[PDB]
Amino acid sequence: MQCALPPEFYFYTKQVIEFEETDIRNLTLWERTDERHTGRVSNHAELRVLSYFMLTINWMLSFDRDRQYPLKWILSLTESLTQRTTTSESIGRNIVKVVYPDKPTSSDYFQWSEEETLEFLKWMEKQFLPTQTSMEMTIDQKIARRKLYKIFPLDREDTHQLTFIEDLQERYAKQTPFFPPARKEAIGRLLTHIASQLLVDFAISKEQLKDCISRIKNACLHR
DNA sequence: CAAGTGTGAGGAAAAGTAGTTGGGTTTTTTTTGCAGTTGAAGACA
Repeated sequence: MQCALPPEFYFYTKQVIEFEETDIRNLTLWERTDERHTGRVSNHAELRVLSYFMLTINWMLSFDRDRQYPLKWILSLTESLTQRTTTSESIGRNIVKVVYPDKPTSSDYFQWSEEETLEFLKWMEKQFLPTQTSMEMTIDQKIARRKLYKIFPLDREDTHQLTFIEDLQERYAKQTPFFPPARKEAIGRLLTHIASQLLVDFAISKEQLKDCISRIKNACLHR
């Protein structure tokens, strides 16, 4: 649902997980890494789930010999996605993007699709107040402050936006139209995007991620 | 190709403390009325 809600890909990936994903068994939380060096053994189950997820899309997409997923279909799932409002979710992911980390969302900072800009300032005027309350200062430093806020007073000197499954539905429809080198490029095009998404919620490692990716890649070819 | 010990540092933050100044008391060790009187210069036998 996160994006290319391609209903079939749920058990596609569930199946590869079925496959070599811990001998077709639900990944359990890793162990009590007692050692202080905290080696990257990648046993963090999810990290591998996302890895299988990505892989699945690439493989399945790479070899859909029957041509079940049309050339022009893959990029459509990309055009529809590349941003949009969010019945709360995407607005959230913007708020997380704003930890201004490795500059994958930094520019989103810059762009910030109009309103996204607006509902952002809304969430700042509501949840940033959870900000603070100078002490003593003869009331002085404080009063002055109060006056200043008295000054710019402001805060106002479809209910419009939509929910999550609404947005999800409408892009599933926006791809409503289902029934060589370029598609390979498009596929890589799309995978980078999800890499952005899944990586962005998490500790990324613009390569550990792929280090992780690399790992199971290796794991897999022991058929 | 690959997994596994040993381990040095980089980093964060509130309050304190620095430097540079000033403030700041502190703290501090032009006669206008009167009447008399003395001493004086001057003078004398």
